[PDB]
Amino acid sequence: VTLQDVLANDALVEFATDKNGCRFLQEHYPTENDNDVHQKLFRKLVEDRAIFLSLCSNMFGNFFVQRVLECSNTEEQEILTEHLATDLYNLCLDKSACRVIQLAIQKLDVHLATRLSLELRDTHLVRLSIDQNGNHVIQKIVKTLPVSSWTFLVDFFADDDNLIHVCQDKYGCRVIQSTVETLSTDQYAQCYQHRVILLRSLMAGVTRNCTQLASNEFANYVVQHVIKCGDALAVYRDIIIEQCLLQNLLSMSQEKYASHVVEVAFECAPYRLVAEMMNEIFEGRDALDILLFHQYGNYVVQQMIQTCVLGQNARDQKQSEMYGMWLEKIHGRVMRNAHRLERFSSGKKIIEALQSMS
RNA sequence: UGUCAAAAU
Repeated sequence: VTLQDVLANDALVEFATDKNGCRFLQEHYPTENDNDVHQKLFRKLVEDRAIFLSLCSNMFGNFFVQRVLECSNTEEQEILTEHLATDLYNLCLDKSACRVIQLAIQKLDVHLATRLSLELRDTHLVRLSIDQNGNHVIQKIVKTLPVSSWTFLVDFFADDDNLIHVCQDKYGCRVIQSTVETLSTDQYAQCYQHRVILLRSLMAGVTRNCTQLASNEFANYVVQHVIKCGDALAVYRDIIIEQCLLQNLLSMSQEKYASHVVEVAFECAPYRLVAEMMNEIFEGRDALDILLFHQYGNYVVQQMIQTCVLGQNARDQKQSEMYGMWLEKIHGRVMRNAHRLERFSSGKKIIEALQSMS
């Protein structure tokens, strides 16, 4: 069998819907754009829009379409962009066609992929951001294309309700993370700070709603990302710590999901905010006794122990002395209630750590 | 002793 056989029999669909036939088409498809067999196969692919869009939706057919994307020049890409734009929203939600869309985002010329990105502006973006398939399309656009192709997403997520729904979703939290990273990893090389204004418009909702976001089963991760980020998002980290966590550390160390946020905050914060957090913990049966004997706050106590142990090895010796004070206070309270703590592993681990350091 | 943590052959 050869390709002239499938061109003469008009059987492109019948091999591309088969596994072995599509692998034959992929292995023998000519890569040079001026080959006649290349052009005849391309015409048979794109001459009927319904056939093309059904081949994009196929379990085995899509791959051949993806190979046609890898070999394509600008004239072929214009036709492909028009056919994809006619059904882009359902193509993004499909298990097979979304991979064609993602490869198109990587491989098309930037104005063509910009056109496809801006086609989605008036669709249902929450539904697209929370789908198992379309989330990856949104992330591919954000991490691939320049920002002017997707600032409508920053405007969309500037609304508070939209942010909460996407951030609290299993998949949309990943979308929020990728957008914050892309807008923060850059702006450093920029001279006019265009991306950090967009990042401030995005992070205003996060700081405005971060108590509910930190208490959530999926949005907590997003709240941990900012705090764990570093100097790129350090201002927003410090805003979250001074506004949300302070005067609420006793409550959220006891919650199932927000205790991870409190733990990450003890792990990654400046000394002033750490000192204010230790002030809140040691100055409310008081708060440290509650957190030693709690199913979630015990891990917060362990994190305080670890950030005092690694904290003592510091250049400024005043901060190191305060770290020693805090660790000595924790050590004294644990040796006061060691008898009961030994009953549960919650305490065995805490003691083992306090034993490691004498 | 604590989290549902990302879609094809």
